[PDB]
Amino acid sequence: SVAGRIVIDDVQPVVSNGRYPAKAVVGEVVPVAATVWREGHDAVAATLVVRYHGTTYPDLADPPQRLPMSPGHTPDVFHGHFTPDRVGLWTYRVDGWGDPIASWRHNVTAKLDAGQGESELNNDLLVGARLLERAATGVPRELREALLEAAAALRAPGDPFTRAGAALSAEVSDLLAEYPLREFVTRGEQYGVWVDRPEARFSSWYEMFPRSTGGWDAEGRPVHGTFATAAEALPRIARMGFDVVYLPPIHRKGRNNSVTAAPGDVGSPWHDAVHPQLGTIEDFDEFVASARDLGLEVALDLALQCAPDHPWAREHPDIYPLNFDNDPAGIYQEVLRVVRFWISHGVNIFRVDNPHTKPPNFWAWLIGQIKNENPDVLFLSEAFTRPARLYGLAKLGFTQSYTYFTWRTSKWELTEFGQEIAAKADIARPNLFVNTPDILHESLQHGGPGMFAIRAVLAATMGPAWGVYSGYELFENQPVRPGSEEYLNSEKYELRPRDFESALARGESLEPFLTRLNEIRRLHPALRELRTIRFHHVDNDALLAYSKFDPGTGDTVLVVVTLNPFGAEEATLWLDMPELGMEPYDRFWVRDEITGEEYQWGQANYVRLDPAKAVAHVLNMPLIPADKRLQLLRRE
Amino acid sequence: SVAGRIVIDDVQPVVSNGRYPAKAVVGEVVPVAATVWREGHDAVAATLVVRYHGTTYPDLADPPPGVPGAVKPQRLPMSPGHTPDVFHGHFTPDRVGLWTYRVDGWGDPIASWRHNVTAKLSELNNDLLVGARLLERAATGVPRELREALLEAAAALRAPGDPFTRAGAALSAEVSDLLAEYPLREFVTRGEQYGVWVDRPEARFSSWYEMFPRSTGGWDAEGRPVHGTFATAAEALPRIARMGFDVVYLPPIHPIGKVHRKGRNNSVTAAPGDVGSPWAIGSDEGGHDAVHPQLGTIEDFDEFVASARDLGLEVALDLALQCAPDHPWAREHPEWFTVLPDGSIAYAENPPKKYQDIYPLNFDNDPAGIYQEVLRVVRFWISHGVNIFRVDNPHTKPPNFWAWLIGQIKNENPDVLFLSEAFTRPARLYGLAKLGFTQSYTYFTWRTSKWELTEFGQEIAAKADIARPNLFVNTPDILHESLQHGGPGMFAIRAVLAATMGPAWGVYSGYELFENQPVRPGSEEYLNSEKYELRPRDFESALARGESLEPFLTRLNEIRRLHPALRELRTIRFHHVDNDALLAYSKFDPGTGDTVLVVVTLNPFGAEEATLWLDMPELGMEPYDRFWVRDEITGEEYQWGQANYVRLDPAKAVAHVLNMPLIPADKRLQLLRRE
Ligand SMILES: OC[C@H]1O[C@H](O[C@H]2[C@H](O)[C@@H](O)[C@@H](O)O[C@@H]2CO)[C@H](O)[C@@H](O)[C@@H]1O
Repeated sequence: SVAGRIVIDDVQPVVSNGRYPAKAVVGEVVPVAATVWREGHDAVAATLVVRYHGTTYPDLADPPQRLPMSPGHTPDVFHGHFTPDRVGLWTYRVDGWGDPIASWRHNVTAKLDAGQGESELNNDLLVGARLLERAATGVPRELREALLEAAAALRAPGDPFTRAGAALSAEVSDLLAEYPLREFVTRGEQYGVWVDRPEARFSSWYEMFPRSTGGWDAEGRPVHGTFATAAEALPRIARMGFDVVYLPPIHRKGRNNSVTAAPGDVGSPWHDAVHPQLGTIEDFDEFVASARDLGLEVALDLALQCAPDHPWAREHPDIYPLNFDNDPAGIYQEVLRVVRFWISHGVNIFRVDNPHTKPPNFWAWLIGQIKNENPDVLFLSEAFTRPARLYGLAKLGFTQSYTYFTWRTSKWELTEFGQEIAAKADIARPNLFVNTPDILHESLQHGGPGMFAIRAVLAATMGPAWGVYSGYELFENQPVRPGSEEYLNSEKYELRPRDFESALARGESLEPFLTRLNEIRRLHPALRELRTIRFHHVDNDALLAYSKFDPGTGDTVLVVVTLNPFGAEEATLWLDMPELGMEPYDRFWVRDEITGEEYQWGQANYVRLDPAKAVAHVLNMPLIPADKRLQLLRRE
Repeated sequence: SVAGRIVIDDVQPVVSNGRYPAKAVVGEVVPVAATVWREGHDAVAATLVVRYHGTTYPDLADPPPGVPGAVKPQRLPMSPGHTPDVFHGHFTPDRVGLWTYRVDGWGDPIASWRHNVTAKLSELNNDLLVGARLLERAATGVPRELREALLEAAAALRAPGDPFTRAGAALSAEVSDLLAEYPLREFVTRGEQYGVWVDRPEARFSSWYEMFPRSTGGWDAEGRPVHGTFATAAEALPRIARMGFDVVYLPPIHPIGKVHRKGRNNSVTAAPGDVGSPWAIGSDEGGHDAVHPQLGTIEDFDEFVASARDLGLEVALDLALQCAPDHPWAREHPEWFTVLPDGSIAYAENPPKKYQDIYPLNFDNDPAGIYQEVLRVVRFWISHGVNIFRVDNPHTKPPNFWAWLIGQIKNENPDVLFLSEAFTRPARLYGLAKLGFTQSYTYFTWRTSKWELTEFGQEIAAKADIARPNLFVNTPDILHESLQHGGPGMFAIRAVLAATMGPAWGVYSGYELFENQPVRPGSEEYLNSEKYELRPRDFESALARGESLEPFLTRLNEIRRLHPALRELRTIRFHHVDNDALLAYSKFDPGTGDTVLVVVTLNPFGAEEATLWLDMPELGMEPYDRFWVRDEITGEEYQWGQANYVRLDPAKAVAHVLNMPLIPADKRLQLLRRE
């Protein structure tokens, strides 16, 4: 936000006055917006100055393209955009300037229309000549003639419409777009945007315990799985459309959180070594390779705690939390070594467990030290903490963040949530996990199969990043103690194998539905975007309705979802017609990616959802028109 | 907003990321707020660092090349609020100039330990020594008197003698208080330094009266008006003083141009002997540093200013930067004008307003030149005792110009104040305010509905850090259709709205006389405007006959003077009242705790009753509390609760200005709070 002959103000995207960069992915249309003004009726304009700086990640805590900007409905507010083409730091700046030809074009096309004579139009014409002559200076010598001829024409004697003809022409208009006469160019402030690989914003996660991939012996007793049986587990997870496979720690406490373990109990998985029963570093290397061949990524948990008997407890003075204060340099250097080790082992995704319990400046340093060395490493923060810290950690450079989504159950909670996630889109990318081996929500506990499908739609559509724990597809809703948020017989304390193949064959698996959800996502680029979520009024406290669009392709999707998993719910859906790139009186066609149903729709549309037939409607909304798709993206 | 071992974020008051300072006046309690956090359950705290830099006004915008011109750090505590991780502070600047606040964030180890050593509800525990270790450290930060408290406390928990209750000293009140004044601060993260330009109180709180000196002349025995002087104008002042207005604003007192002189009722050609527009500054007699010959001399004016000072009034001159075709600059410096190809100076305009009698100045051709001359002119009147300027459509002149001029003036003399008459888009309006314009003219004149006024009042309180408004009930160019049809009731309604809502309010003469005559039907311009003819008024007669708002405007000013609440802007809270043509709002002083509540009808014809719903904790109370009130309009007392029945007869009185129960000290500051 600057002040000169031209004033530039309230520029976006600015993050905490500029202490941190904005978040983006390669291919994302980043909308920019600034308040630009000057004196009098005189014309003003703005240029968006975008520059790439490479893959140099900045340390966030103490331990050239010239693109045009168009004005909008909101006076004195100009809007711009850009689509970064590679991972790295890009910087936008807003150049403000007076537009004398724009002014002249208007103030003279007015008089010459409509319909004044050569006498009263003589002066403005001769000034227009002075401008084209001035503008010509900015045009390379080989392209000038057009302008000079045009200028000499206005000063030649005759009829206003004939004189102004050349200056008003297309040839000139185009040429002036490429080389404009920009007066009093005021340079705005430089602002950063860290651009990440698309998997940072759009990715479907599947959490799986490798030890539970074991199966059973002919007797019925479970087998402790290896990286090999886990590698065998992968193709259905691949076939379900998940692209990230998150494993809990691969490095006492007994069955169902009991303080003393019975001999032969598995123990809780929660630093540069693999579990002997799982395999070797070589076995894991093979596991990672197997995942890559299926087009899957591996995500490891980076939990920074020690069991009382850890090598660090003895060497560098059921869990011990680490102390970052006594020997900062020491711990800082070892964590970095550990993380680098797995990066070297083909792991480019880390799920940082409870970051809010560890120093903010630590994360910043670690996130930075890694990202400079290799910018493709991504970090997800499992911070279920106050919003200050949650978003605070995201600003620090955490790629994605775990959200309040599981406790957002009501229509109103969900709208407030969806709206908030779209608002904080520049500072945080959310990961909506339907639940975790730590979180079994009371809604799912009583709602049954319908509930599981409802939540999966909500997460998969609303969240560009969504996740499922192993077993969600088998409707795992049995809670340990009544009212507890923990699972009965948690996979964390025992070998929990599952015959998914059987469930599917019997028809007791959400496995096919989760696939459709991922197919829909893959097909619809609108489900990738976050900022474009808009809610639409559906009159029924049990139904929820929201849209989304891709500013690049114009793809539009509308979701209509029941929150009652037992009985059917009907209502009238009222569409914000221009929001979807239309007029209120317009009528269009829609395809339901769920049922395959096709219908003519208007502003007001009757809707009915039977949780026996399908919990939601994922409509294929008419493609947003090019000119309307940037207007719709707009900030102010 | 910073990042370190402690994170400081979403700090307020920040203006355009810090490009411009926040607005304040001496005695104003400035609330500060920040989001401060750290890791885990460990204790965090914040310190507000206030530093004075003197009366050095900063240049806020990049000026053109060639254009020349010319302590004891407070550490104040920040308490947390209802909103987690948000700390709140405040400060009252005692001396006019630049002030800078910073938010220091830090870990509180004793706070942590205090909590962690409870635990007491037991043994074995010899962290009762890490506590001793802390108090011993903390003691270093305490002056060698009152450090004893801490040493005794530490030595106590270091003593083996008896239970873990030897730590009672460390946990004590005496210690807790002492540690508030001199805390043990870990990992002190210094936040961003943010400016606040503190002005003299007349910048925020002042009542203006606009008067044309030429119109103070009176009539001859034949009925024809007489052209007034600075002497007759000096005579018209005491009633303006008696009405409680402290600022007397005069339109240009400069020789009006003879060339292209506009005649009666905006007629393009003037009849012989027509007065002409005061805003067409400059004839053969003089320019912008000269007085109108018919008004008097520089000496006459000096006497006029002195007369105003003796009545406790201060003069506000109009700073209009245009020239009549016959101005001294038009002959001497045609490089300050936009000479068209045909060799003529461009005629002045402001869509839909055309000004055939003026030439607008050109700031681009010779920037250094014009910049230096405007300064000279403004300095001239400052030297003549004028410390207030009512700037004419500043939005028509360069932004960087204003910034440079306001700066160049305030460095030399920080007491000079500038009011922007910018009726333009909000971007530019507030934009100019951020640039350093002391007060701004508002959309107030067209905010008629209950909705419009609540949306307005709320907006003015929101933009309070970047702009101080001046609510003028009417101007010699603004005669609103509300006033044209509403009759005397309307006049009173608007005056209440302006005087209460706006810490700065204004009245243009003839208003106390209910002048509703508009030139053309539906036009906002006055029939027979004072700008083109000598419009004298016998105020004394009207008062006597019974057609003067003169006594009511005085009560409004008395009320204002008595109530420090009607000075503060940010504290405007609207209270729900069922009638849609009735409005209710509060205001409080964060220093004195004074509370005022206004209940005003917008229907000037018939009476309006309704049930008033109070946001009880906002008046520093609980919902089932029941208090007493004293109307400043009626004088008497009434029993009021959370819900109160109200009735307003515009025949009896258009509004109720209640003297609400004084807000309790501890509650005062929570009602001020930002987040
Ligand atoms: O040429 C002088 C010009 O003066 C008046 O215009 C004033 C306006 O009335 C005031 O409100 C002031 O703040 O701005 C204008 C300055 O030009 C007359 O209205 C106008 O006809 C006349 O030409």
